[PDB]
Amino acid sequence: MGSHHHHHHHHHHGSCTVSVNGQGSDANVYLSPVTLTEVKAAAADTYLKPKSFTIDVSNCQAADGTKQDDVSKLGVNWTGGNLLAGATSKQQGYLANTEASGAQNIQLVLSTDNATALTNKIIPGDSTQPKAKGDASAVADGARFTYYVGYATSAPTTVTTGVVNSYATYEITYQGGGGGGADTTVGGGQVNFFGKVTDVS
Repeated sequence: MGSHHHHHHHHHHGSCTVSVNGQGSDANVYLSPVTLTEVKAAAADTYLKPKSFTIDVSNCQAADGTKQDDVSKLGVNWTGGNLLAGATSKQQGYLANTEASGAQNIQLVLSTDNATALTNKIIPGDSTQPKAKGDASAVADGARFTYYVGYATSAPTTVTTGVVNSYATYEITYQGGGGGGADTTVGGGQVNFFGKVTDVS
């Protein structure tokens, strides 16, 4: 209780390394598939077989090139991506297709747990977004963050087949819930997704 109202300085940060799933700070990654029936038989906006992902972040330093100790204050924030046009509250957090010949009502999602509980889905523009939470042991002097992907759609009764390819964009931030309160951009990175249906026509 008390302290930290005068005689303090909390951050000075300039840059970091980020690495997605065994790539660099820019990453392509193949998505988890569905069967011809599993896509139409999945329920509207429900959970299914995700894919599990990690961001390694290192060399976290000042504008002066000096590397630091802030390994509990750090966390990922999602800035944007190829998001769903005309989305409603249930459909918020959804990634649309770049394939013109691909699937229509089928999207990707961002979430914290995903495998039985996808309903904790994440939106880039929303202040309710949780930051991903770093493991200081999993990197030499920085920390490692965790996230997931799965499907969603409003209408399985209107679902199409093919491919669905997309992307999301991120930044690294300081102490506070996502971008909430005072902040500084510690780093950032870029991840591209590549999904499809099995045995396609």
